[PDB]
Amino acid sequence: GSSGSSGRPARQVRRLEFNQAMDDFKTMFPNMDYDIIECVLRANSGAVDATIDQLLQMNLESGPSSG
Repeated sequence: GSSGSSGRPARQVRRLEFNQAMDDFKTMFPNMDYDIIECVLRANSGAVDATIDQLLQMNLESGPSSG
């Protein structure tokens, strides 16, 4: 029947990607350590967009900007 109740759909999968990420980071930052990479992953709480900027800067390090 379904009448009256009209809510929005909310699925539950949150597949997310960690294994792949690690690899990406492995290729993105070789100097990085599997412990570090992940550290960020967790430190940031599963967030590539973040985990990236993280290692990004890290690799950069107080220096020239370039661009």
